[PDB]
Amino acid sequence: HMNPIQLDTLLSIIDEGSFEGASLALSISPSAVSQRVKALEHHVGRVLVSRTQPAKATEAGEVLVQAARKMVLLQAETKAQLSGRLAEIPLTIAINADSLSTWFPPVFNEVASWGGATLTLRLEDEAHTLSLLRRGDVLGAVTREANPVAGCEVVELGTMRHLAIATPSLRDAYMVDGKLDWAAMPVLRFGPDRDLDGRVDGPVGRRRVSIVPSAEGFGEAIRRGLGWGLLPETQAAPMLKAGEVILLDEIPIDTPMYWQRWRLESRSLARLTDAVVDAAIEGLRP
Amino acid sequence: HMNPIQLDTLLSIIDEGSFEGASLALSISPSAVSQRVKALEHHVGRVLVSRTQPAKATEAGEVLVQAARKMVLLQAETKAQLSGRLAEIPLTIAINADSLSTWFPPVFNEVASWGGATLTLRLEDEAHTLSLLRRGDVLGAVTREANPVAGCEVVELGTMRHLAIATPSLRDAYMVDGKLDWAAMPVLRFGPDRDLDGRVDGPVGRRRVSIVPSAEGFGEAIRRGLGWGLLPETQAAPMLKAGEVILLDEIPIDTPMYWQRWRLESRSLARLTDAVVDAAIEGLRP
Repeated sequence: HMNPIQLDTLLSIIDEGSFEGASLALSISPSAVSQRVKALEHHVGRVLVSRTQPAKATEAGEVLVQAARKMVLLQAETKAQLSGRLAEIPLTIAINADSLSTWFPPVFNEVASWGGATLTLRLEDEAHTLSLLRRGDVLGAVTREANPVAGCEVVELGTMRHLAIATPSLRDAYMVDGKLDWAAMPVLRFGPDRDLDGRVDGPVGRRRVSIVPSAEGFGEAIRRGLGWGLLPETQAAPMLKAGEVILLDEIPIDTPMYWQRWRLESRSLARLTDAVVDAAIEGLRP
Repeated sequence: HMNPIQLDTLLSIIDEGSFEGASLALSISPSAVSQRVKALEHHVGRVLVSRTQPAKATEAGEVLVQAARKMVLLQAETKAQLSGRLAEIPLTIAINADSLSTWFPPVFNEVASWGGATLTLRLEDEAHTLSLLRRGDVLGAVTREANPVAGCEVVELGTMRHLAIATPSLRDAYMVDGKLDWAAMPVLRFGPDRDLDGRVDGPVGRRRVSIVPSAEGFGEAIRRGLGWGLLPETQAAPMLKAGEVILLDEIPIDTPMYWQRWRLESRSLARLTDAVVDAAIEGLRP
């Protein structure tokens, strides 16, 4: 079995940033910190934390750290139950901009109605999102990844549909001899050539790109002719209804979405999951 | 936090039905059971279990029992998660290009024969190699450094010998009055003036340098006359045997080599070390 005192020490090293920080935080000698790490590492057979500052968990160490933060969540829920007061637990979530700007906001209502829980939303790309989940820096995440990261369970939420849209004037500007010049048409991007697959055959030259790093500004730039773009049908629907933009393409792009959460008998985590799933049921496709 | 040992004792009392049942189940005295319960109760401020039989949890005690069963499930799942992640995680080594291109590859055979083990090799100069070891970013390292870095143990692997070689034509091209113009002779380098020490006396002029950042391409450039260079005798032996290059110099340069690994009771690391030592025995000089 794994010594829970030693797990606490590893977590303290990480939370405090160094071995000395864990020493001061835990009121134990530096030798005790070192001895506890040595023992835990010898139990696992791997180095668990970097000897630099700020202290970082290794790949093997991330497992234990994630586990330690799970135990912290159980302890808080337990203390809250005995206490006779609403839990007041901070929930940290990784989410993508497209989910946050379309179907997710109804979750805010649900969380608000609880005791005094708080949300910390992190907007992350796919790779960092999974890393946050792995090391325990978030307890849940909305993601395109279907395979569960270690320590987590996965739930399918439904499918997000993107439409290829542009203003009629912009499309007409890049019509050439009755054929649309996809490569030459300025395009919108959320940040710094897959999007032309099956739209252009030969090699694609350089492309004109505008970058607008917010879901709503991204939609506004498309809406206003700065470029075409792939926009979630939820965002695009009103512009299409208003005739502000048109479909460049009858072929939608569908992206399955998943909710990944710590595997833990957590009543907060169960509750948050229900809220997210219910929102995705109401706002995503089968 | 609540002492998890005490939570186990409370859980055992309920699961076993009496204080004496928890005693035998836990291999502790009835006094030890009582001490833990009383301690847990005063930490909480509530009576947790009846001292009658069968033991019944109070309202607060039902909470801690529920929590204890949650923590038991987490502990078992964590142990299973770590075990599976360790299998997936590659052992990380820092090595220099000269070892990787000569005596090291036989290590691959040994690792391949294990379960489904993986290696991550990092090609590093001497300085970054030792820092990677120090900080825990690699578990082992091939190094010229003989003194053990903190957290690691050292083993001598043997000696690497370098030869100064060139094509016959290149040497003859820079023979003048029977004396070789070392400074004027183009040289090969692995990347961006020690190498002429004991070959030229006074201050050295400019030098003609080609850079080829691969061990094998480095050898090819020498083999093909682009410049002379210091080449591991392992690599140079075939070219010398074929008469493609010659020795510019009977003075070899010998560099003792060492294997440094983190001190950990790991059978994985022990196996890797043995494989490395054995490969070094076959491809380095005593």
